[PDB]
Amino acid sequence: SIQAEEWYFGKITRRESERLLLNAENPRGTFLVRESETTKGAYCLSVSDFDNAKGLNVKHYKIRKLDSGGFYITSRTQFNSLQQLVAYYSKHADGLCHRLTTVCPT
Ligand SMILES: O=P(O)(O)[C@H](O)c1cccc2ccccc12
Repeated sequence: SIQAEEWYFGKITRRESERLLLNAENPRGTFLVRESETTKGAYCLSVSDFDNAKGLNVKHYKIRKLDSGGFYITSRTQFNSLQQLVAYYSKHADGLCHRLTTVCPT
């Protein structure tokens, strides 16, 4: 759980996530989950996007974790695990820049 997850990069900075995601070869939705730099207990979901307006770019979303157990970006849409959250957002874009597609290559 989490650390076993290949999309879990653990303790890497926001800048490092952008370095990895800003690769021209990455299609929209390339992603990774990492620790937040300053929000304790929260993780960050970093996602690549692309459009003709900005071109290749990166968005960061905070994944909150309750002691009650749930994981969520928006409190209205919660999951029993980080894994289920990733699987859901791989199917639904909802408010994200793109549905999660491919785990970010190192
Ligand atoms: O700096 P990170 O790691 O991206 C971090 O989780 C973060 C992202 C976006 C806004 C933030 C605001 C406050 C504290 C941390 C924040």
